[PDB]
Amino acid sequence: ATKSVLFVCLGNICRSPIAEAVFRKLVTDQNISENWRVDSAATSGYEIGNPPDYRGQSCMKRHGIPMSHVARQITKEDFATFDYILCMDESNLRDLNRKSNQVKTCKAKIELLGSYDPQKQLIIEDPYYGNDSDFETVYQQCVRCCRAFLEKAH
Ligand SMILES: O=C(O)Cc1cccc2ccccc12
Repeated sequence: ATKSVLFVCLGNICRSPIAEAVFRKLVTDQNISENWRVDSAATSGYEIGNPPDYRGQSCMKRHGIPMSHVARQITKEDFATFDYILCMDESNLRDLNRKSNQVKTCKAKIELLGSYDPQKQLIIEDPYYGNDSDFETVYQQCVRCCRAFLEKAH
């Protein structure tokens, strides 16, 4: 059976496209991309249609992680179709839980991506107002969390 994961942040231009790209690389490396549906989306509509933040794209290039994405807003359908919805921070979690209670079918388990970190860094902090080093921190956290999630989901 196909497995599926949706990574979510507020705008779907910084953290969530990086998480999605990291995870897709991990499954592709293990020959199992065809067994996974992997995507990312936004809780809000501010950035719909936009490519990832140029600073995040630069970071991904440096690390050889394939990334190609158009920002989109989460839909009611996503709650019915995804097995996991993994978000970045407490604001995202509060918003997603609100949305989940407005649909009839919520198949998805909604969790913080950082709850999977073996190094126990719960929040993947928003790098929007940060610098290149903050994007690097986000990348490194995503690697740790995505590896652990792939290994064993909650
Ligand atoms: O943000 C809201 O509460 C309304 C709302 C906006 C956009 C997508 C949604 C998906 C599921 C449930 C509600 C949703």
